[PDB]
Amino acid sequence: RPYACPVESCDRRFSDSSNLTRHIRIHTGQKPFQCRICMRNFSRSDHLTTHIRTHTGEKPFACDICGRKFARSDERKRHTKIHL
DNA sequence: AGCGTGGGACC
DNA sequence: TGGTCCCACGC
Ligand SMILES: [Zn+2]
Ligand SMILES: [Zn+2]
Ligand SMILES: [Zn+2]
Repeated sequence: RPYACPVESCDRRFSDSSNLTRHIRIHTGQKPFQCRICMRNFSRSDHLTTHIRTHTGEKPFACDICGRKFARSDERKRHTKIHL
């Protein structure tokens, strides 16, 4: 991996450039995105998008078997396996 | 179940 | 740069 985190004793190498800057926000504690509803700060925009659904109750991901809806894709993925 | 949060890969 | 899905780990 071309990109390396220059923060002391942190051995993380990333391949994508944007992923390095994303990872750097962990060490710097920077949180560029805020939630308009609860005013909480997040390090990432994609986590903010899914966080907002905890307020609005929006669930765009439905299980193909029973039709149960979830706010995030991974929750639906983890759910679908129960029907096995 | 609910959801913060990090990583790969992508546009 | 600035996001934007998919997905895994943690409690
Ligand atoms: Zn680092
Ligand atoms: Zn909020
Ligand atoms: Zn189901």
